Amino acid sequence: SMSYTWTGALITPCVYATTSRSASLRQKKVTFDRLQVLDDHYRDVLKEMKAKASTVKAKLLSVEEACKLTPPHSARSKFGYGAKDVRNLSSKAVNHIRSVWKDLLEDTETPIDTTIMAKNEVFCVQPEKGGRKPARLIVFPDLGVRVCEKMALYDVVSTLPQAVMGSSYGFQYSPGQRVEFLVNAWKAKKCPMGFAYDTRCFDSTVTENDIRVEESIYQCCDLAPEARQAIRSLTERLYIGGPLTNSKGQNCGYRRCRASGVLTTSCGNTLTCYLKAAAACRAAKLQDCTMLVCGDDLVVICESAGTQEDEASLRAFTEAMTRYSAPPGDPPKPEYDLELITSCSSNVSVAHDASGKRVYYLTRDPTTPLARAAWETARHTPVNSWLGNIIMYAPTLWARMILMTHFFSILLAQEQLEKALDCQIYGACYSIEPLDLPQIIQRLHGLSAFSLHSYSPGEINRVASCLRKLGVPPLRVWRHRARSVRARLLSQGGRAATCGKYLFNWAVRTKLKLTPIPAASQLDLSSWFVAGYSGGDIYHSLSRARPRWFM
Ligand SMILES: O=C(O)/C=C/c1ccc(NC(=O)C2(NC(=O)c3ccc4c(C5CCCCC5)c5n(c4c3)CC(=O)Nc3ccccc3-5)CCCC2)cc1
Repeated sequence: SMSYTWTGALITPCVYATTSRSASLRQKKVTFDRLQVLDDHYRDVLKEMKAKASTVKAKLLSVEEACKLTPPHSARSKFGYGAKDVRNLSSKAVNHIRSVWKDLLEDTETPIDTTIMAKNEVFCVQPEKGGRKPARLIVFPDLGVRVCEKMALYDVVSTLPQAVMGSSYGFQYSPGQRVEFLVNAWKAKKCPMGFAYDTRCFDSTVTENDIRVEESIYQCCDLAPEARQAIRSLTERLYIGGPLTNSKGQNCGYRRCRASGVLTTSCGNTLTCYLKAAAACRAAKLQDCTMLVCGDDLVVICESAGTQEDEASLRAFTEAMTRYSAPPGDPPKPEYDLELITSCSSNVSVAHDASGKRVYYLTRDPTTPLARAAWETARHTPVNSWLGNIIMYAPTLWARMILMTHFFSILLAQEQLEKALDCQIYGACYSIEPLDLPQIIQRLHGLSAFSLHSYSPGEINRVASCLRKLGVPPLRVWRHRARSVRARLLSQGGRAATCGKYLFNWAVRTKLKLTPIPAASQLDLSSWFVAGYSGGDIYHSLSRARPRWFM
């Protein structure tokens, strides 16, 4: 069947930002018929995944618990209420949610309406390698349906992927644990070979059978009878496909592939990618495979069989993936150094702690984080990618010297250090106070993230070249600015002094002895590196359990 069918109505609007103007180019790439042939390898992996899913017990969320997961600026319902009414448990919001739920239990077939929209994402215009990227498309149901998805499936999508995939499930790891996983897998092989597999338009490669196969896995959970019916009805009415409506309310067409804006997008994509990849590893006869899967993002670390044999087995792996309806964008390339593998737009790098001990860390090319931070500094944005980048890439030279220096001086100037901001962590929205950054970093990356030095020449040159390309002042200017930022933060005491002393310890001539922050343990990070929720409309406010008077 065709992934999409179009009426002809436009996808109307809601260095550079992507807009609805380029929607046509995206629509052309994502529209095609899918050819899928399954085999014994696929059926075997599937049964093994289901045997693991069978250990899961999922809870039905209450209306109140589902409403509390809703982002404050989540798109309003077409039924006379918004995200604020949902979060406040307004009678009108709650009544409509209960009627949407009742309708899921009673109606098993009528397709549910969705809105199709162009995503506005910032990228860096580089005329050296082609041109501009067309806008990505987002497909999502009404607010009432999104609350019902949480009730039926939040606990499933949060618990099931790790139980099924175990250590292969990428979203259970903090950046440091991901690095630890990849390094341990690499060191465990006699002669290691790794590769990243890039599926061309993954969401569009997802068939209605893949969506039913994914439901067959959810159905292995112990579920409340209403959760079991809601999952069944949501599968047939929403997940498998349905009609598309543009921002103007016009019939835009029809979808028979993965919706990017449903609660199950990340879980379904991870399970599907893993299933197809694990089966393709058997068909390719790859030896001692270790996989790391994050939605459509796949990395495979295996045992090398020789240079020519590795190239041959990768072409065979690709053939199997293609039969399973997952053909590649860029064909996969065998790598023999762990640092050369780009996965989830990131790579492993190593540095030293204050004692000369080696520390592995996750980094990436800083162009897109710097261009997005420049955009966010220029105009008010709903999400602060700069904050999420500081959190995820805290050990990096670029996040420490540039992002921390720039943003802490702006916050000092605006007197907004305590003002909570929204950022995305594995697709989920977190409301975080910049004053909590030292404690967050210590908890995720360890105390060493504040003492890292001996960065690699390759990483230093990538950062320096990027600063030059973007007209950003060089590293020595940042060191000078961080000294003043640090002195002003130290002068304020409390959490602000801790920001100065810990985040900017790299900036001083004579480096301080840093002891662990006592209040860091109080932070409730329980929901942090559990699962992926990209397009899942998930929100959390950072909380502190058991506060001591003196902190
Ligand atoms: O000794 C030497 O050899 C060099 C000395 C030297 C060179 C340039 C400066 N620049 C500045 O002072 C100013 N800009 C900056 O001090 C500046 C700060 C952050 C900047 C950023 C990002 C970096 C990440 C956080 C968000 C801001 C960008 N650009 C920045 C410029 C350059 C810019 O204007 N825009 C972009 C566009 C895309 C990406 C980055 C940038 C402020 C007043 C005058 C212009 C200062 C000193």
